[PDB]
Amino acid sequence: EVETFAFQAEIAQLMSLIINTFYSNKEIFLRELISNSSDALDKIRYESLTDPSKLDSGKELHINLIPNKQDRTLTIVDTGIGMTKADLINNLGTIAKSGTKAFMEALQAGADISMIGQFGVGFYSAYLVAEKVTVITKHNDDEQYAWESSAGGSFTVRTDTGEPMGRGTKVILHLKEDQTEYLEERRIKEIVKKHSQFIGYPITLFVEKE
Ligand SMILES: NC(=O)c1ccc(O)cc1O
Ligand SMILES: [Cl-]
Repeated sequence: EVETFAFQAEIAQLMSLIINTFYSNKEIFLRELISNSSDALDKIRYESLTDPSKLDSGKELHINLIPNKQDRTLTIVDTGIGMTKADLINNLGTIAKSGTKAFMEALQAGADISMIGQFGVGFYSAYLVAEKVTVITKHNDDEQYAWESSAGGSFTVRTDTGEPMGRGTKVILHLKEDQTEYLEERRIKEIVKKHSQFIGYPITLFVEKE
């Protein structure tokens, strides 16, 4: 069924800082998540160079952006390497304790929240715009898992019996009520063009039934 875990104290503090700090430039969350997708896609590509069978779970390396105004969700889907259960529990495959230290040492040496990705913890920028984040992931040779957190110091992990993914990671942002601009096609397109114009994988922005 469902396992509930406490965030490490430093990660809880990172999340509080992101949620509570007054900071208007919230759109960098999308750059940060697309960058994490690109890094995951680079990892499966590198493994495939010496073991082509690594791509038996899907040959196409890409990123989909899926807005849903009914559900108030923005979903970022990649076909990258995915995460094991251990990776999910260990801060979504990050060195988040040491990265959070460096980041907060930078925020005192002048830096701003937009530089979060330089510290390896850009996933947590999702909480600039999301009240809840759900991560569905599938790594070769492991099962499909669902991570979830509304912050407040805990996350859950369960085996996902939802729609099978093949391989990769899906980040489902349940947007805050005042952050629905990130479901509008023109706003998403503007952000991708501004901050993600050189990413080396196709980024397909899905459209909705009007
Ligand atoms: N390593 C991963 O699978 C991964 C983690 C976080 C994220 O936002 C995207 C990802 O592909
Ligand atoms: Cl660490």
